Amino acid sequence: MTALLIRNVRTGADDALDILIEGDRIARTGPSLDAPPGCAIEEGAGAIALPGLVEGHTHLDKTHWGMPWYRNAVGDRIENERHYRATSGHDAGAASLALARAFLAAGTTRIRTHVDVDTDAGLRHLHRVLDTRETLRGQVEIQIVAFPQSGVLKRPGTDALLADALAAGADLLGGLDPCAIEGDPVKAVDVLFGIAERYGRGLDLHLHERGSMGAYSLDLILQRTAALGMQHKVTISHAFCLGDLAERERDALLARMAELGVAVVTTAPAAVPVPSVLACRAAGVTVIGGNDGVRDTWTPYGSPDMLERAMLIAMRNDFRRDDALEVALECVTHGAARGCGFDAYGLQPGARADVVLVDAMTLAEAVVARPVRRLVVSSGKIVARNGALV
Ligand SMILES: [Cl-]
Ligand SMILES: [Cl-]
Ligand SMILES: [Cl-]
Ligand SMILES: [Cl-]
Ligand SMILES: [Cl-]
Ligand SMILES: [Cl-]
Ligand SMILES: [Zn+2]
Ligand SMILES: [Zn+2]
Repeated sequence: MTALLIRNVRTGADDALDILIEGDRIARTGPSLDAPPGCAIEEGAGAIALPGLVEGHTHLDKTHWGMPWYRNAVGDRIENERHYRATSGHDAGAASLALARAFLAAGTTRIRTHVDVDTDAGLRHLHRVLDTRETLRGQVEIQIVAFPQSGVLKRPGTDALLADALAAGADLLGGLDPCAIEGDPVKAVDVLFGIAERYGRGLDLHLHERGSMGAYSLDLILQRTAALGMQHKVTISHAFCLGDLAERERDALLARMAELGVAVVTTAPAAVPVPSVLACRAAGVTVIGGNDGVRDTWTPYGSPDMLERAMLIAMRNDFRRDDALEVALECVTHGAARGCGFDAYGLQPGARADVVLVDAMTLAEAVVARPVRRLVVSSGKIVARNGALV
């Protein structure tokens, strides 16, 4: 069995310590640790040690990472994507693998990805991402959400396909906009929860609906979550309507989400209202950070650097204080892991030995400066140095 002693690192505002790793777990933390015989030594040189970063919401199947630049002349964005996939030979396999490897090189060791599951492609995108997940076993842990991007109710056979996706290895059921997309919100929520209940799985639902319509759909989702006892098994992604509502109605919904263990994903889009990270926090709602798309036919933006996403969340929420920047960093570390149900997380003994070293004086500096990951350790193995896989 292999041991790794990372000497002389800082977890933040605290004295420096060493981190002893054995197998895939953190074995010991503290100052001036003894070295087990034959243990490898890594000199941390006073760097900040971070737990493995977490991508709580992306779309690995859609990315053009590693491909030639996608020239965007979109006007109409759902029909553009479908035409691209039906006139190009896009391979969710090489793309998802390249992007997930870039995530790893930048210190992200846990990823929740949505994958399109629909009657245009069947399970083809799912199978490609499952291949990528198997290639990266022991290197990146990947949760897969089976996402009916173009809807369920109006597309015959989509319900059975989503069930097939869960049976084939998708971890979570996805879905979207029970009013705006599905047209029959009660039927849509009942169909989706029925499928997830059959496989005993959780759900992560895209909710773009604005204002009172979004609040209505959210209420329906939370009602069903409570009725089925699906505690800590439902995630709401985007949830823009929480930025539209009066504070009274907003906090009542957030209170219900906190009670049910429902987390919210924010990707901090700069041009639409977002849930206030501090309002969620004050209500007891866990906030998960995510990129959303990364260089696909929807968006040219996105990055495998989750420190950059933390920075963008902080900017979007008008954070300036150091402790507010640390709240944003929590959205791509402990908060994202808690919200997504990523277990054995952190830098304490017994946690999975995911360790990311960065040259920064403070956690707040690491958020805004995004220093290169000097070292990435994943499941106790050194996988990257100076931002590149070794
Ligand atoms: Cl298929
Ligand atoms: Cl602030
Ligand atoms: Cl920790
Ligand atoms: Cl600090
Ligand atoms: Cl740097
Ligand atoms: Cl990096
Ligand atoms: Zn989105
Ligand atoms: Zn999304």
